[PDB]
Amino acid sequence: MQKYVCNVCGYEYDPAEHDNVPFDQLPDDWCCPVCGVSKDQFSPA
Ligand SMILES: [Fe+3]
Repeated sequence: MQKYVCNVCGYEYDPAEHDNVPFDQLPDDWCCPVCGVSKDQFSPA
């Protein structure tokens, strides 16, 4: 499943590590757990 990386801090969201919850299901108020930016500052990776 499509992984995304934080442009600012390099954190990588891998659905497989979160019970197969895809990036597109995360809430509008979700932010990077390392640096706090919103989903719009992530890139497919
Ligand atoms: Fe980040």
